[PDB]
Amino acid sequence: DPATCEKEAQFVKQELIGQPYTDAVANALQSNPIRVLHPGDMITMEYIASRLNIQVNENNEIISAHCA
Amino acid sequence: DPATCEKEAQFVKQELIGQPYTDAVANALQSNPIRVLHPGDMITMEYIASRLNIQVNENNEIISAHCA
Repeated sequence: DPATCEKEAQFVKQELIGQPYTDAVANALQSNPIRVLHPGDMITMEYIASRLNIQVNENNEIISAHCA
Repeated sequence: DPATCEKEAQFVKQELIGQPYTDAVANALQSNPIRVLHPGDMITMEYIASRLNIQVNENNEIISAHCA
């Protein structure tokens, strides 16, 4: 659901920056699906408005989120 | 800078969805850098808070935007 994903991306970007992406975090998220993006991942550009992307750095710290 | 990026990504998500990404639209954006994401593009993920991504469909119609 694009509506929930956008809300959740906003929340991640506001409240979770710098924290480890954990099973607690994934379970607190109602978006589906969820994809974790890492530095150097090579992916094909698709567009799933309901998909929450959580961007992390090399140490699994959350740095951003967006829906696609 | 990230401030202008997030503002413009918001303007785009809010006002330009479905519109062709024309030179007139592109030239009006002040973000730097700006990257256009086309369907099926293979992208190596590296997060850059200042970069405005304009995602278009196969007809160059805007479907989304995010900073990364």
